[PDB]
Amino acid sequence: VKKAGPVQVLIVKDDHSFELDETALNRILLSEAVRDKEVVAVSVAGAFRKGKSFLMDFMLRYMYNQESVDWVGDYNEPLTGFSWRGGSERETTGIQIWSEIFLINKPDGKKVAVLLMDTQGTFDSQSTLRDSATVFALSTMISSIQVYNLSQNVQEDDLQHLQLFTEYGRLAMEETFLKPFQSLIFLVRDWSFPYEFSYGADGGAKFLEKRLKVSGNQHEELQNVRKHIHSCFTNISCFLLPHPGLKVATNPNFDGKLKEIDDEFIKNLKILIPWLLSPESLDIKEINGNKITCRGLVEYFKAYIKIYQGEELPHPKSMLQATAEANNLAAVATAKDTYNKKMEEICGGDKPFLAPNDLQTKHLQLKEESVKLFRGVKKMGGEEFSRRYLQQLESEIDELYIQYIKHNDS
Ligand SMILES: Nc1nc2c(ncn2[C@@H]2O[C@H](COP(=O)(O)OP(=O)(O)O)[C@@H](O)[C@H]2O)c(=O)[nH]1
Ligand SMILES: [Mg+2]
Repeated sequence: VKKAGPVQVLIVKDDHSFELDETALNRILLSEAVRDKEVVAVSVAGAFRKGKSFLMDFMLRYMYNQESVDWVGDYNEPLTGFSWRGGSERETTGIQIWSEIFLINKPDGKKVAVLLMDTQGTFDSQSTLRDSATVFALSTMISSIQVYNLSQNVQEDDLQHLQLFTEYGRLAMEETFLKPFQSLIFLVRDWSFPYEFSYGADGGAKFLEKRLKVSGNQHEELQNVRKHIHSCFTNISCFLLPHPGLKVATNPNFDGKLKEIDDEFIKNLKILIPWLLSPESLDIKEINGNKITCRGLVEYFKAYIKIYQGEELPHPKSMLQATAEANNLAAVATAKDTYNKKMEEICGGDKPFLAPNDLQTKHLQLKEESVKLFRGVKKMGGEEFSRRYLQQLESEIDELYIQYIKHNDS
């Protein structure tokens, strides 16, 4: 009673709560016509306004029209037909699936159910990071190709976010000799240095090599991005997509003829889409080595959500917070150290059991000297932030002093 279209299946409300739409999820992947078929699950995932819907709009044009030279459409007429682009576009965090599941014939002769999802999150604060990261983990767990839609390059935060949500994924799942996830494509959206690396998969491949080999190693432990990434996915690639031109770029709801999109962009879109979605390359989802059915998929999805709802996912700590904290603990540690070294320098060892009166005055002297030491030193927090650490130093020195009176009363 309604055309085919995009439907919200997972959303994160202001409550920071994850709202799963069971009946919507059921009505779509528990249709008898599909419920028992092996499912290929393709996901485009990224921040808001990164061009995902536009890309998936062409994906639909292909999925609906397996015919030569039309799948892209008529060079002289606008884009038309089914669309993920809804108009009054709210920024939201979650997953949309295309309501129409496609049945497609493989080279083997299998009839697979092809599932298309949009995976979206916002990254504007350490609070929304947690939510996006768990929405991206769920997406990647439930999909067989995760096309990670990035904008100009692969920035440090892009990789950090990728590790963080694969990390979240690993938590909710039991470890095996197999890799936790299948495919991952770094899709770079507005590549503008073709003279360095080419538009496309050849060129992308090369670029991702250089990027991953830097950092290089990070972050601090020997958990460097390349190893981490490669140990999570079975296949990793990267496509370099050109800029679509100013009309597409500055026009929300673009609606001009195909001809007004940049020619190099259409040309590469023409190879990218089938590169991902052609019957040959279509790739059946599997978990623990076993191919999944649309129904199987639904049960894992409900299941995975259950787990994350039960236990708490680690809250991310920002770089600025982390490095400030560290800078202050070092001040704290330096000052404690100096206090301690001098306290045994003075009072052993038992040395001369000292009048609790005399030991105390040596303690106050030394505490003051190391508290004075604790200020004067450059610290990132700002006074209000470092005050807490100053308490820390006093709290700890006192405790380190209580031990020193025992050793003395001997
Ligand atoms: N610069 C650039 N803009 C794009 C691209 N694809 C779409 N756009 C435009 O960017 C805006 C956001 O597009 P949209 O697909 O709705 O972004 P989404 O929220 O990630 O789905 C729209 O004006 C699009 O016409 C692209 O590859 N590069
Ligand atoms: Mg969108």
